[PDB]
This record gives sequence, C-alpha cells and structure tokens, in this order.
Amino acid sequence: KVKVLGDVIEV
Amino acid sequence: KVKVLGDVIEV
Amino acid sequence: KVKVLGDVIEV
Amino acid sequence: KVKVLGDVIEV
Amino acid sequence: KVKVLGDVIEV
Amino acid sequence: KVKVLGDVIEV
Repeated sequence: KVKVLGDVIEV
Repeated sequence: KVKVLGDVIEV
Repeated sequence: KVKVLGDVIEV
Repeated sequence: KVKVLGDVIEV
Repeated sequence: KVKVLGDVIEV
Repeated sequence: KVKVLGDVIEV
C-alpha cells in the first residue's frame, strides 16, 4: 500500500 | 510537532 | 492521477 | 477537523 | 522519488 | 499559509 508521511510548514 | 499521515488514492 | 488524502496528528 | 488534500509529484 | 505536496483544510 | 510536504512510503 502507498502511504504518506509528511510535515506541515508555513509558506 | 504536527505530522501528516495519509494515503495515496487514484483519482 | 495519484492524489493524497490524509490527517494531521501531533507526535 | 484538519484534513490534508494533495498531490503526488515525481521529483 | 514520489514526493507529496498538499494543503490543510478544515472539514 | 499551511502547506504539506512529504513522502510516499510503501507499507
């Protein structure tokens, strides 16, 4: 399964 | 910290 | 198209 | 609630 | 490399 | 604004 792991940033 | 967990979906 | 649907959590 | 919507991009 | 670029929304 | 940056991972 293709999962996603990510971060939140302010741009 | 804020982390993103998710799925890839074909659309 | 590969799209992403995810959640934000605190880790 | 906070939900993430996005795209997969080849990099 | 498959990267992800996305947005956070309230649902 | 809040933007998500991340990776696709095989799980």
